Amino acid sequence: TDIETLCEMLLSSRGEASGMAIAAEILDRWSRFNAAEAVQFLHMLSDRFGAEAAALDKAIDAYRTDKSPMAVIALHNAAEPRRQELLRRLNLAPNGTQKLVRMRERLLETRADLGAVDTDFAHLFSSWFNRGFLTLQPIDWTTPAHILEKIIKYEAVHEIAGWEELRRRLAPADRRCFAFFHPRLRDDPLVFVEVALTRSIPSAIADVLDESRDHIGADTATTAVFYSISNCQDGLRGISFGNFLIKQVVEDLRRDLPGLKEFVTLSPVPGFARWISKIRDPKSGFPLSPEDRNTLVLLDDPTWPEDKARADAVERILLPLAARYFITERTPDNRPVDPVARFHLGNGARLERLNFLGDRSVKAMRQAHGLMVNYLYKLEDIETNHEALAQRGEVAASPAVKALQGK
Amino acid sequence: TDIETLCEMLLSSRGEASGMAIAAEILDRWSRFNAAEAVQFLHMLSDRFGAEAAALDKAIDAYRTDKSPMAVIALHNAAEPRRQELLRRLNLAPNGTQKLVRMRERLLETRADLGAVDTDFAHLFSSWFNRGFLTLQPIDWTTPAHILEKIIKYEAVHEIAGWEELRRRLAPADRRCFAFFHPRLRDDPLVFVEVALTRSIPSAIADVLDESRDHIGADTATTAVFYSISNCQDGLRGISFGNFLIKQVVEDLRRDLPGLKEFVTLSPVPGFARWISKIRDPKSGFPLSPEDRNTLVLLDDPTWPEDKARADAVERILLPLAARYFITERTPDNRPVDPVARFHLGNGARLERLNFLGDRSVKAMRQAHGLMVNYLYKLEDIETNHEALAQRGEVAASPAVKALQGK
Amino acid sequence: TDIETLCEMLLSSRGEASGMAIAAEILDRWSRFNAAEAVQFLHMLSDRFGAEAAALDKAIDAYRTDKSPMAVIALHNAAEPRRQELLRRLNLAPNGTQKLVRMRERLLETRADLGAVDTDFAHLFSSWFNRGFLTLQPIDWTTPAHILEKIIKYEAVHEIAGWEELRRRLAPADRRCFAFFHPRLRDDPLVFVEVALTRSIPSAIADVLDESRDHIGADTATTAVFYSISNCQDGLRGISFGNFLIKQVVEDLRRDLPGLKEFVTLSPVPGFARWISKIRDPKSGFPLSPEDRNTLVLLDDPTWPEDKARADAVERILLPLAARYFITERTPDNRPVDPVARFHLGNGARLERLNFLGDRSVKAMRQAHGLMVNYLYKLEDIETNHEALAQRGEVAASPAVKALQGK
Amino acid sequence: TDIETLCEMLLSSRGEASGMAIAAEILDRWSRFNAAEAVQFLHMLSDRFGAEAAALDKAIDAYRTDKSPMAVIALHNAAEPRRQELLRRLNLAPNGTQKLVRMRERLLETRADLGAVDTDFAHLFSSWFNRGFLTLQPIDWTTPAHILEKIIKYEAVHEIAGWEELRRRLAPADRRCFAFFHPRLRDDPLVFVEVALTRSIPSAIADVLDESRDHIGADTATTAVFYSISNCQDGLRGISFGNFLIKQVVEDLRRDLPGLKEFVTLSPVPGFARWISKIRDPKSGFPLSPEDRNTLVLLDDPTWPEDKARADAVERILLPLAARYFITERTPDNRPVDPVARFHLGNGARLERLNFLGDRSVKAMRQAHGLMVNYLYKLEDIETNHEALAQRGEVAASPAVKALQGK
Ligand SMILES: [Cl-]
Ligand SMILES: [Cl-]
Ligand SMILES: [Cl-]
Ligand SMILES: [Cl-]
Ligand SMILES: [Cl-]
Ligand SMILES: [Cl-]
Ligand SMILES: [Cl-]
Ligand SMILES: [Cl-]
Ligand code: NI
Ligand code: NI
Repeated sequence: TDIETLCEMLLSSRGEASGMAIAAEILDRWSRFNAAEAVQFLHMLSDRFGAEAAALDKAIDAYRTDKSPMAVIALHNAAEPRRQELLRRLNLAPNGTQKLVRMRERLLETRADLGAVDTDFAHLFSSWFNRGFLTLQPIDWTTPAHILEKIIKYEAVHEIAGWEELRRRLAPADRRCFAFFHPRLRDDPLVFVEVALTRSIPSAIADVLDESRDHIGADTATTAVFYSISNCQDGLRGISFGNFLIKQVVEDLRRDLPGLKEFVTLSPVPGFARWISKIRDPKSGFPLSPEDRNTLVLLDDPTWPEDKARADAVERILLPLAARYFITERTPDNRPVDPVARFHLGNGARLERLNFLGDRSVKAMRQAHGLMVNYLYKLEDIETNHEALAQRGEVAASPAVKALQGK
Repeated sequence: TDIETLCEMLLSSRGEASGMAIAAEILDRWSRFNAAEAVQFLHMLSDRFGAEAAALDKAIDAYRTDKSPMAVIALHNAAEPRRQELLRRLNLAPNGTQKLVRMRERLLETRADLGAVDTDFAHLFSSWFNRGFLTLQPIDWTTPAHILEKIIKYEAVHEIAGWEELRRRLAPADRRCFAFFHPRLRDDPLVFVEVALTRSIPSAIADVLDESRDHIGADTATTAVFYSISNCQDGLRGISFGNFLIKQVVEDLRRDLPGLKEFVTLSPVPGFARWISKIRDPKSGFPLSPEDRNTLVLLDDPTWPEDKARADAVERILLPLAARYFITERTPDNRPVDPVARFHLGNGARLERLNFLGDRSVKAMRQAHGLMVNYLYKLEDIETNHEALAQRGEVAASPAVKALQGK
Repeated sequence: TDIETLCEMLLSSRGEASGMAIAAEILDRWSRFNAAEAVQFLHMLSDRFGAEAAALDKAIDAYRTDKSPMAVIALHNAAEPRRQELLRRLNLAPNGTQKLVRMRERLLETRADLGAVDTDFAHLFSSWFNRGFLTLQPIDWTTPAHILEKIIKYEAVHEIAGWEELRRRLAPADRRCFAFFHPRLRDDPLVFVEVALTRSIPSAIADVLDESRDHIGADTATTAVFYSISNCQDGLRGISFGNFLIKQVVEDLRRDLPGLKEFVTLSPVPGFARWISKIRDPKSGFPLSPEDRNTLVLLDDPTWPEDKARADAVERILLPLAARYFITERTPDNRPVDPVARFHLGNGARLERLNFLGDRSVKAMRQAHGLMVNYLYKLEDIETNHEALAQRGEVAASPAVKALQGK
Repeated sequence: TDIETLCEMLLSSRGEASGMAIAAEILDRWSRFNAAEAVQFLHMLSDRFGAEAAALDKAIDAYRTDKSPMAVIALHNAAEPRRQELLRRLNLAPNGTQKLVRMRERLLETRADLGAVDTDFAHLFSSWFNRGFLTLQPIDWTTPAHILEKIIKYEAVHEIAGWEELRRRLAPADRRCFAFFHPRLRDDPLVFVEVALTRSIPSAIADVLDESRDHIGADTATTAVFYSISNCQDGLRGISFGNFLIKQVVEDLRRDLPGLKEFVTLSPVPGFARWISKIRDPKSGFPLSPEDRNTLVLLDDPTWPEDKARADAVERILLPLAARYFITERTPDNRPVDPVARFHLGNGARLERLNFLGDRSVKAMRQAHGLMVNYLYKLEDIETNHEALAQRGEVAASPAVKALQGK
């Protein structure tokens, strides 16, 4: 109620240098709310805290005959929603940034007017969280526990059991892990990656995870394996930077361990099984031999081990199907169907090889029938590959992958 | 030459996450330049890196009939100069922020098209250097020397001799000093203030500075005296925050030393002598008794000590003249004539008293014939005072000051 | 083999400033060993690296007629075992201190000649780990995990389950914990204590531990409860300092939370059941009514809950028996029978009250049939109490405890 | 007065864990004193706080027939002065170590009974300041100023003018400097060295110091030059470790700049002129041609420049005289006459070459008529050289030095 006239004052408080209290209070009265209040705030925010159309037209006015840089400025200014300043001003409150981030979070949960009140959140987050203001910190058994526990929490890909499991892939000098931290938040990371230093390229995530694995000297390691990336902040969805993390990490590895020559990933590739469902539909208009269709009716039974021959016959038609998925199949906007593909590829990586039944975990079995792939991050091939994809519609794939071309 | 097509690529390098090299190089090829190059860069920046008018009209187009929030967005977007992204993207270069700050500096040194290429620098600096991202650090004999030396350098008001002088007002627990630091720069402060903890309110800066002064127990101190504020970053001219520093400091003093009851300033007030020149001009249209005019002909002689009576007779007509200066005289835009007045007053302070011949230093003798004033920062009186001034045209002055009203 | 002539060189390497390598190597060749080697080292250490009796007699010689301070020096010197320098010199090896500490550990595991080679370890540890060189660090959910895990490991009294349990008594601002750290070791603490801030004095450890407990505002806390102290370093057995930790902690609590008025402990008191066994033996020569003896035959059945009346009748004769244990029963050297008693009492604490069935845990049930006591750390009463005990044979007990005097 | 019975209590306060207050007070009542009090403390310290001869004889008693390790212990114990514990116990006082160090300082300023009360100070300082507990910290323009200023203060060899001078040899990446710090003191270093990274070996300190010098890329540096070592703590006189500092530094340079191949020193060598005085005395019994004696009468005139021929003729007989000084001349205890020689040589360095008129400064002109030498720290030649000297009486000198053998 009053917590909606407060803001009005946050914008009027010119060179006061006191609004911090305003910002503060507004942020705490927000701390407490209900799904029917937190919603009536994100509305009257867009319903009243937008661009003052009066001054804007007055501007499009002057512009009709004044197309000189000074006008485009007055225009660009009037065009700015008032809820943008409000945010900047709200940022002054103690830890106000984090509070504003969790706020854009409660928004993203929930009309089309909101899509507008969000773009502003994004516009500010895209600068406040400019990668130039983020420091890459190494995460290991040493880093404080209250933040380490958040790692267990945010592990999206290969969910981390409990603390002994966490230690397992964080303690050995066999392993290593890095996260991005912003000075304001600082106790909670933005994104992180887990790496495995090894003497080869894994095919099964199981290899990399089993404690019964054999540890190798950190420096006797020839290749680095990014086996799991994770975004921790949800209210930063869109303000992407994992795209950096890799580029950075690979380089800091170069320095510290010049013995590393390869930089791969043991990625997941979900929404592949989803695809398969679309293909099995005769209405797919997708080519399938009555014999093929008759072999994929095997996926509908959650059993692969039984009759190794069973999986064997599945493998025979899955990989090429996948290769096909990857190398060609695009979405209606013409992009690689898989979400993590658009990632590694959008970062100039290369589809190195397919790993049939790499996971075997329940999630991946349902996400994409156990499949897993390795993406490669070659030194020179990166801006070139990023081009093949970007504007053309090409996917950087190795001959081993292309090979399965038609089968 | 090529260092002007590079940028063009910095904007095309979408989800590449490699432009850092672009940013870098562009920033170093900039490192080296000439006043005839550094100028041909700040031009072709505004001459080509502005808003693409084609898409902007296409937008004012759709807006003529679409006044729904989603349109104002597309408008506000098209209205944005391309040199804005360029900056954000340039920020990625190692220490890119500092490099971009020293850049806006080389701009400010130097047509009206530049006034437009600067507003953008400002728009980004006003968010990047949002006070929420600045930490108040205490500065004393402990803080590292490479940064301490910058303090000697940037002391604007009461210029600091050499290191022994610096130590003098930095070493005693009699003294204290705070600065604002931004995480990126971090080794060079943005603004700082020097404080003197005491048992009274000074009138002469000389009192506060002489080593022969008598030191008092830090906690036996009753009042805090801000005797000198200074902005270190020139390329941040306009992105004001000293206005905060005080508000903060006073509070951290409250905590650490609850014995402090007053919070004053031993300020300078320049451009007062400048004013006096304007008044002595008969064409001023300003009231002056032939007797007054005949007493101010004493200022033209750089000697005050000689014949204490001389200064005495000057004092008699200067203070009230000053009181007048302060309490009423406004500029053509209707604001307090003095620059540091617009500061302390714009921060809800109060003109407590005038100090005739407080300085005696060459700068202040020429800046405002040795005068100096004390501004007060009372607890409750601050948002009220800030209002008296803000929208009305009133100046918070104590009865002791008002007293000189008419004389 | 050669790893026993190396040392010989460590003592000959005067102003070489190179023996670090000697120290190093000797410490690594030690790293690897066997119970039949690590023992043949701790022998030839005392069997050859002791005081050179030749020079010592030559000294007791000169002393027979020279009793001037300069002689007592030459004497005190000759009297010094060579294995003392060896240790000092061994300390130079990288992390050599920690390595020498784990070494005194392998000694303590294992004739009477060793009791001599140990005193030297002690003489050096008592100075190297002089409390003046130890810093009290606060331990909580923030402190790094690799060290936090050691806390779970070394919890001697109320063994800590797993990480969720650890968090439980480390996370709330309801709780708090401090440890002593020496600069060399630094990643592993020496001793630590767990405290519970509350509004009363606990009787059952169960109260303090159950998560279902009710948390109170840290500052709304009236009393502090030391519920568990633990020494982490075994090779520092004897170089006692937990005796400090308390004295320190209580004081830092005073500062940070002036609301704390009491400082108690919910201590264990083991070897009490052990005592009881000694009393039930008719040969004890200890007074016991045929009726008493007939009620303590109830302890031999591991069931207390069953027939609350059972425990009730046990309680009736246990507390006074205990009060007796405490207030009078001394050992053959005339000291309080309980080991943790000699602790809190030797630190001028006061036996405040007895807690029948405070623990109920298997260890305490066997250690001292569930009993638990609260010791008090009153401000003035401490050096006085420490005297009552020290040289006299008195135990600081409250009237509530004394009360059970004879029953 | 009472401040001499306090200590008596510091020794009686067994497991009190409260004596810190005793230690404290005793240390402050000491803080204040007079040369006639501070002396009456260092006396009644040795006059009453020494070994209790009663128990000592009781020990030499048991030893007459008991020569088993357990006896030598009781002996070594009784032989220990009580003022030794007192110190250990005094160390508990806040910053008690530093306070005890400045104390041994006031002692060293001032009978032969004191020589005994000091050995104990030394015995404890030699362990407390065991090199294993000292960390080598790099000192440069970054390190805090309150400690940097102490560097200006303690520069013994080439006295450092003021802060601009200090900066001069501390700021360039041309230069570098390291100091040893003990955790307790920590704000004041123990010993430090100044190094110059270069492309050759200097002969004149003047080369290394002049700002007009030409700076070279830190890594384009081929050799490291230790041009000045300094001990800061006087109360640690005897607890030598500069002997380490070099050994350490050279190694950390190896790592950071593998381009460094040589490690020399541009040392001073005082008490050389002193020697010369001894030789010019006919009573020296030292060979001197009437022609020699007649050329050294030139030193008595403080002018070298005048008639370059003058210095030229001095040079001709000085270097060989020096070579002689160095290579042979020993003291009555048979050691190298120069004090800094006994240093670099005692650290296995090599006399590489002599620098006639290297200094020219007033101190060196009087210390040793401008002469200066370079000592070499070759990799393998160090423990060998340290042996040549140690037990034999040989000095590691290069053929260039030996060459001047007889002239
Ligand atoms: Cl904050
Ligand atoms: Cl980084
Ligand atoms: Cl950076
Ligand atoms: Cl702050
Ligand atoms: Cl170490
Ligand atoms: Cl402490
Ligand atoms: Cl301390
Ligand atoms: Cl070190
Ligand atoms: Ni913007
Ligand atoms: Ni000793």
